[PDB]
Amino acid sequence: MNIFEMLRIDEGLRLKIYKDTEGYYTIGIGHLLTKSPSLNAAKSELDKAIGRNTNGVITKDEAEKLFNQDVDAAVRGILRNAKLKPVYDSLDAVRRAAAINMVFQMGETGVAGFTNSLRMLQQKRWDEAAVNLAKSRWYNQTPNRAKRVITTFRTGTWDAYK
Repeated sequence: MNIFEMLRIDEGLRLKIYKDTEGYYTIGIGHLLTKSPSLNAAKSELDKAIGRNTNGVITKDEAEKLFNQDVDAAVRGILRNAKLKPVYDSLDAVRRAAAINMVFQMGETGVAGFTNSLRMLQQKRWDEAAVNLAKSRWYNQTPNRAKRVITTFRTGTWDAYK
């Protein structure tokens, strides 16, 4: 297991424009195109991201390319974030993947407002962190995915991913 494999399980792979769990136009491996309700706007964002006129359809290679960029972006965002960086740095490699997972899904502003969970994570109070993390819109809207990510923070193992 690793962050790529973990997010591939959580996000799936779809080669045509689809709506994510929040109803937002998405493609590939959880690559959010736009929060706009306009499919044409989404198609424009897609073409811009890929560098050609796609008409809402991409290849697996193209999907994996955006995915690599997105994982890269999520990590680089964490390291540029003054609230996230020290917590991330304090973590082991398995829990670091759980942190990337969260940022990938909800964006770094979203995650940085988990102030109390973040503190508990840095103090390595794993059971307490886990309980706090579940007290969230995140958990209620995507409980199965959240439970997997939380188990990863709680245990520092990949048990929730097999």
